[PDB]
Amino acid sequence: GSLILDGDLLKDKLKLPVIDNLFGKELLDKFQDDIKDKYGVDTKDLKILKTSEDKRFYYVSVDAGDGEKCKFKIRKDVDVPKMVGRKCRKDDDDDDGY
Repeated sequence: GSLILDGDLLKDKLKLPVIDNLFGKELLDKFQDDIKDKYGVDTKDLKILKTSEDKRFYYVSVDAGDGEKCKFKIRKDVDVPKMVGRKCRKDDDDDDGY
């Protein structure tokens, strides 16, 4: 589940640079069940590069250990009660959503 923004009440998101990887580790820790359910991943191994977000989504760039550096796309609870996806694709992406 998400619970990270009940019905999109985003007033205070980020006014800083890259958010602490700890915060992303917390995301991935809480959404671990989703990430593991959907994809089957361990978030404890996930090496966070850049914890951030945009609007109704979180974006946690991590090294998956697989060589891929995916930017976990945690759709906030703005609409869905879970994380929607994960913006992977290191060098050149195309999909806006995921």
